[PDB]
This record gives sequence, structure tokens and C-alpha cells, in this order.
Amino acid sequence: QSMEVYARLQNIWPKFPRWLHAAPLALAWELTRICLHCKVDLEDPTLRYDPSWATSDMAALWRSLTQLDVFRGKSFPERPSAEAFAAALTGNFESRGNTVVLSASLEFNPSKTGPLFLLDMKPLRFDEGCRLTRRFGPDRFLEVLVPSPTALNAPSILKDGGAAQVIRWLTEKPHSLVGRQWQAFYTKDAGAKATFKERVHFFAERGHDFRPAPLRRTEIRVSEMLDWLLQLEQNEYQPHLKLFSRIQLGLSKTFPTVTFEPNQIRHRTDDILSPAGKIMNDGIGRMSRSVARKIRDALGLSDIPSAIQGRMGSAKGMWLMDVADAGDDDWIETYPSQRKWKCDDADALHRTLEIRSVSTELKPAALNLQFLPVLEDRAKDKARMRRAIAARLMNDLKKQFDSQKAAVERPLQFRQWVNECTNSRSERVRHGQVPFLGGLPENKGEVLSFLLNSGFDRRQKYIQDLAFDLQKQRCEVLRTKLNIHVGRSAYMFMVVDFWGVLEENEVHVGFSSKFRDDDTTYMLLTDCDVLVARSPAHFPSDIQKVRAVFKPQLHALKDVIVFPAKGDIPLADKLSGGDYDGDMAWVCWDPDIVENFTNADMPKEPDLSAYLGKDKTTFGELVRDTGTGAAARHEAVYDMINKSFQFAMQPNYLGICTNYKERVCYHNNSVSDGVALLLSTLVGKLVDQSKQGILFDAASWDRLRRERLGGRMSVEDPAYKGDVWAGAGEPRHIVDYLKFAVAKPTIDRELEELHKVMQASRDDDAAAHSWDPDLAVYFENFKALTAESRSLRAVLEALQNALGAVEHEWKVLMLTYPEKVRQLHAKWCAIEPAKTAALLEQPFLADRGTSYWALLRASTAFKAYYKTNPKFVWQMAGAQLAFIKAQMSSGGSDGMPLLVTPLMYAGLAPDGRFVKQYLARLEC
Repeated sequence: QSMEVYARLQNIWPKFPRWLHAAPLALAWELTRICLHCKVDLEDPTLRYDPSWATSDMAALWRSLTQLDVFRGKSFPERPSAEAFAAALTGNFESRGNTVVLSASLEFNPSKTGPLFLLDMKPLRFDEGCRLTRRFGPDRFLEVLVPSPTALNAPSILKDGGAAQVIRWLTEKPHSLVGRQWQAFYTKDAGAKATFKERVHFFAERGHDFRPAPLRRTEIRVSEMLDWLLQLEQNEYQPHLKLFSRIQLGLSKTFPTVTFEPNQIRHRTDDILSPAGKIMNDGIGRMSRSVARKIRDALGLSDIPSAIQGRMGSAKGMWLMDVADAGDDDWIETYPSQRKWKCDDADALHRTLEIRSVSTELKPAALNLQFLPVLEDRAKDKARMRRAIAARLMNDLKKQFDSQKAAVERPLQFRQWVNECTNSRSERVRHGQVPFLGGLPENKGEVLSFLLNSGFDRRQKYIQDLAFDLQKQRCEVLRTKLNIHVGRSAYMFMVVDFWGVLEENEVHVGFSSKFRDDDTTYMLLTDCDVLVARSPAHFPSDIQKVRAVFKPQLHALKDVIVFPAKGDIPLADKLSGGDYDGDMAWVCWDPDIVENFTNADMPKEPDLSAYLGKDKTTFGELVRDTGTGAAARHEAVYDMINKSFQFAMQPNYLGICTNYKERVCYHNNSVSDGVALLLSTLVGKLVDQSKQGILFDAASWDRLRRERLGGRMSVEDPAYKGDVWAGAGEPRHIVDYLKFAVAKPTIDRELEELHKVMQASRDDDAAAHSWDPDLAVYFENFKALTAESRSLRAVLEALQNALGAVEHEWKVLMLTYPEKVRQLHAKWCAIEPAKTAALLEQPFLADRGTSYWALLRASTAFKAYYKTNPKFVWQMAGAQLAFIKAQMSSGGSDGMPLLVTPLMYAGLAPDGRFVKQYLARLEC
């Protein structure tokens, strides 16, 4: 509708040749991927169809195929998972709760009658299912990441002609792909530098397989889908954009838990009201004890959660355990603030609890920098608070280094430390073992435990090396983000108190178990003040002090925080406009912080009405534009999609006014002047921009700053937006101080104290050397063999020349990193040898990686490139040096060699109880 665009927007999506029409979608999609990966044109027939395809494992279909030689080629692409692809033909797209996705990804192109957008079809991926995909079949949905067409900028034709035919292209008709008609329904914010994207959800309305009609695969429009989900005749009263936003409830990624009976769902008509006006339980309502037992059962938690975040048809938010239920019937209640459209809750998938997230066990959280200036403002003593905060930074940091340098002195304990600092557990479960990247584990802290399990020390330069990398990389996190750890703080779910036990400024926090703070332990909080705060805190009052009081009534509500239902304003609200619908709280009970805090009073949101303008046009006025009947209802849906998209794709000002605030407050060295309450208010209203259909745009933004602020022009980036310190004097600003003056120096200092220390080795005995005589014991033995040789001799010499060329390969390969590491591993694993040439290789062993040659390969590798390329041999052979180092450091009769298989090994962990008691005996 320009036209520039058209013709552009061609041919963005590839077509569908008659040889692929046979079905199914699975191979059709993955074959489309192969063809454009291999840059083969799909409009070359001379091709056919194979029934074996309907059965196999892509590599099977991918080895067809290829043959053909022009499919040689190449190989790849990334390829879908084992459980996924088989389900993509014969498992109907689903494993228990995890659906199979179709996901494409769009980035810009330049010219024309050229595309404009470049497709990237990711392979079939398992994700969790939502309600629509569960209802209509996961095969009928597509999600693409699309660049926003109002993100300036881009290549020039983009927005040279600002407009927006782009959006009209996405919404108006379908998009023909792999035989199907995909029609857009929802558009959301994305869940040197590249550009920002919009996630767009298409629903396949028809295609090559399809058949009518009300009252597989049937024909079925986006208009009927939403009519199912939303139930449209009973919801005309809604503003269409607000009804559009509600789509997000049917798309939310959730685990299905229980379907209730209509009686067992207790739809409350009123919210609990202020003693009085203000709802005191926004989004939160009780579930039964049994549903909570059930939710554990269903998902498999190691314990019943006291609270849950789900979805329940039209309902959304938090359910907590009713403590006053003792009994054995399942029930759940719902409240108005929960229920987001009028749902009759008829069919089963509107009656079923879909679980988003559970109450799980707290971890120490610390203090994000966003809260820093707020705290400084509400500090009693600002200097002492500065000194309070910085001190805690350096001590946790001292604490984690001294703990780690002491551990390193003793294998058992150095192993024990690594295990207490990360987790490959959820990765191990995944791949059935310790996933391995060439010759060594993927995760570094897994790499250490294996090389220590195999009997290595701080005699080995590589082991020293990795110990340093681990802690350094966790330092990096801290020097950028200022995630300043606070031993006495957690992130908790807010819950409200339905039983009237806590008073206006009283909260209840109990743990599900022993909370560790370094010195001391906790299992609840009583008779002590606590700071509560929802991220982000923008007002001085968005951080609130309250008294942590325990009530044994609520003993059973664990790992959450209970706010009162009493007084005028619910606490959740006081914390940056919160409510209880998933929102979590920064709960700090550190005395040194809390007691220097003094409460501020809730501001009044200033009159910003001339800039904030809700488009309240309803879904019923949109139908009335079509004249009556179901038809007028059918097109209204497409009116609304089309119009909601033009809104959805406007620039997210939320993030731009928040940036401006972070700059205007930093310069103005205030969070508590008048221009800060004006922005704080504004960024408040804009978090709801989506679901309120608010009109706030380039015009209003300029208009505002003209009339009420500075200061249109680029306000400066703050100093802490760099690495090293910019200006004149040791820093004044709290955040600059904390970054440049404290964190940087504290870290660099302690990084060095154990790079001192490496590095001291020379031959004092002590210290670290890549060289280890044990690790070349296969090499030397075979080198005098081979003296004395004949053609053995031929064996060794070509191995050594081979290895050379492989390390040469590493040199370049200095284009994805593990890929490179693998590419050149297989070239490493390719080095292959009357008489012992029958033995060493041992091809009754299925895979070259548990043979004796492999040792010799690696022990020889080591001597030649330990100089030199220590790394190169560890990333290829590391597990083969492990055999060696395990065999040789063993004497025999003082322990034999116990070989644990990958699964059994990934099933074992270091035994803290044993390490504590076994040192207790070594230090007699």
C-alpha cells in the first residue's frame, strides 16, 4: 500500500513443489531447511517421494538424499532432537506436556524487487505447550521473530517511507508456507549490536489436507479460534485492544495440572476490599490442600508448594494454600481481579489448572543497583550506608576467594568446593550422563571434578588454570551488573493473608528449610524489621520497611512472604504498583541495611492526562460497524487484529522513558525532586501500556518534555555505562563509586593475589606445570619399539605428522566454537593405524574413542604439544589423559582402578559428610 513494498514482500516464504505435497509437515519443513541451507532451488523437480521417510531419524532421511552429490553438501543444519522429530511424524507433535514447535526467525535484507526480510527456519524444537496448541493441535501454529518496523533504524528503504504497509502485510491475508495458510493473531514484545524484535504468532487456517465445517485436518479460521478461547458474544463490552491482550493467556507456556468440576471452582463475585475501597487481594485466591498435593504429584516436585502461579481459563494469577481447609475435597476459588474475560468455563480446557511456576526454595539474592539510589535517599546516614554497602561487597568476595584458595590445597576439598559453586545436574539428566565437548566436559566446573576424580592436583597447570577461569568469570558478572550480594536477602512470592492474623505493617516469612547465612542459620523471621521491595523501585516509597512477625497459624505457608489484608492500601500496591499475580519481592533482613532505612510516604500520581489517552473503542462498536449476526462478529476479529497490530508495533516508549529517567536522575543526583515523580509516574502508567491500549507516542513524549521537563536532547550516558573511569576526581555518584572505586579494585586485587601464585613455580615443589612424566608413559614405551622398528616407525611417524596437521587446523579455528572444537576432534579422532595393528585399534570396540591406540595417540600428543599447545590436547584428549593419569598414579595393592560408566558417574556426587569426616582424621 505504498508502493515500494510492493513489489517487495514477494516471495519471502519459499513455495511448495508437488513432490512434497504427499505430507507430513515434519519432513516437508526439515527438507525445506536442508534445501536453502544447501542453497538448492526447490523449483527443480527431477524428484519424487520415499515411504521409508515416514518412519526413521532425520540422519536416515538426511542420508537419502544426498546421495545426489550436489547435496554433498555440507552437512547440517543444526538438526532437531531425538524425542522431537519422531514425535513430529508419529507422536502427533507432543510428549506429555512439551509440544513441538515450528519457529522461524526474521532479520532484514537490502534490495529489491528483492525480499526485504531474510528467513531463518530453526529446526523443530521442544517447548512447553500452551492452551491453544493443546486444543487445536500444535502443528497448526507458527511463531516468528520479526524486527519492529518502527525501530529506527535499518537499511534506508526501511522507514525512509515510514509506513507500515509492513504490518498490513502481516495481518491482512495469510502467508502460504509448506502447504498451509498462516494468519496472524498476536504480537508481543521479545521475551555491533543487532536490532529489536516482535514475536508474531500465526495460526494455520487451511492448506493441503483440509476440509469443512462447524459443527486430521479441518478448516478453521482465526476468527473461530479466538471465539473458542475468548468466547466473543459475551465479551463485546471490552475494549478490543484489551481483549486482544488477553490472548496472552492462551499462549502462556504452562504445565497442565488438574481439571476441576464446575462445583469445585468457586467464582467469588467480590474482591476483598479495603477496610475500604481498595482491593486488598489483587490476583490472589486460595486453592485446597489437596490440589496443592496434586500439583506436586503431577509435576514432580520434591514437596507440596504452598503457593502457585497458574492460569485457569479466564482466570490468571496466584493461588495459595488455604490454611483453614483441613479437608479431602479439591476446590479452588477465583476472584474478579483474577478473571480477565467472561468465560462460562464450559469445556474441559477452560476448567483445567495450567501451572506457570511454583513456590520453590529460596536462594540469597542480594541487591540490584536499580535499588541503590532509592536506598541512599531513604538512608538515615548516607555516608555510613555507602560504607555499609561497599563493605558487604568486598567481604562476600573475600569470603569466596579465601574459601577457594584454602580448598585448592587439598584434592578432596578442592573437589568439594567446585560442587558447592555450580550445577550441571539439570544438564546431566538431559543427556543421560556428563555431556562431553570433544575430550572434556562442557561445563568447566564439571571438567575439574573429572580431572580431580581421575587423580589430578595443583601440580597440573591446566587444573590451576580452570580454577582461575571459574571464579574470574563470576567476578565478571559482578563488575558489570553490580549484583551486590546480600547474605540476608531473598526473592519471594508475595501472598496476602486471607485469615486476618497480621496487622497493617506486619509480614510473615517462614522457610521450607535451614537458611544459611555464611556464621548463622534461619527457618523464619520474627521480632525484626525487614525491607520489602519490588523490582524496579523508582519512587523513594517503592522500598518499604515493615516488621517481620511470625504467626504459627500460617506455619504451612513456606518459602513465600505473607502481606496483610488490613489497613487501607495493600502492601503489594505500595511496592511500585504491585499486586499478587506472580510478582515477587526483594526481602532484605540485613540489620546494617534495614535500620539505616527510613520510610517515605506514598506520592500522588501527578496529572498526566493530557499525554495519556486510552483508546477505549470496544469490540461491540467494532462489530456494529459491520451492521447483526455471527458474520459481523467474524470480521470484527480481523478488524481488531489488524488495528491491534498497528498499535502493538509502535515504539516501546516504556524502555525509553525509563532510560531517560536513569539519566535525568543520575545528573540531577536525585530520585526525590519533582521531575523524578513525573517520570516515575510515567513509567508506571507505561508498564500497563499493552493491556490498557494507551496512546502515548512520539508527539506526546516531546510535548511532555517541552512543557514539563528539560530537555528533549540526548541527556548524557552515565559514567557507570563504561568500564574504566571517565572524569575528574574519585567518583561522587553512589553507583560510580560502587563500580569504579570499590568493585573494580576489590576484584582486580583478589584476582591477582592468586595470580602470584602460578607463576611462583619455577622448582620449589610447588607448583604448576603442564608437564607430567606420567602422561607421556605410553609415548616413550612405544618409542623404543620402534628402535628396533621395521614399519612401526610407519605407525608412530604418521600419527605424529597427523597430529601436527590437526593442531595446525586448530591454529585457524583460533565459526561457532564448540562446532570448531568438534569439527577438529573428529579430524583428531580420524588418526587411524600383521600385527599389533590388529590389537591397538581393537575394532570389536564400536567407537574409536575406548581403545588403547587412543591413549598412545593422546600421550604422544601431550609430549609434542604440552610445550606449546597444552590446551589443544586437553580439549581433544583430556578424558584419555584421565585414564593415563589414573593408571599411573596408581600403588597397586593400595587401591585398584574403579571404572564408572557415563550414566552411573553422572549419577554420583561428592560426599560432603565424608569429606568433613575424612579431613577430620587426616588432621588427626
